[PDB]
Amino acid sequence: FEAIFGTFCNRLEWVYFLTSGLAAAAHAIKFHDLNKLTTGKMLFHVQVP
Amino acid sequence: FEAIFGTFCNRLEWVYFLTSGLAAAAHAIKFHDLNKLTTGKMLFHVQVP
Repeated sequence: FEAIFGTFCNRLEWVYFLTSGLAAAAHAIKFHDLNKLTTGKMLFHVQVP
Repeated sequence: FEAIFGTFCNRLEWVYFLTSGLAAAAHAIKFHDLNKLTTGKMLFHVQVP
């Protein structure tokens, strides 16, 4: 006879964005109406000494 | 729609003469401007050993 000694499968490992140290550079925010948004902007006012 | 989520202003830092290290070389006094005819004559007799 031929014998089969067990069958194995790949135990995949999971990666998350907020767990990576690269996330330190990001400030992550969820926004449900994002698909409706066209463009976003910020404005700065500077007076020099 | 279009979004604005920032307005910012520049926070100035103040500088003073008396709080600077350069002021140590000075002897700064505030006095009236009583029209002293170009008072460029300070005459000194300094004792010499």
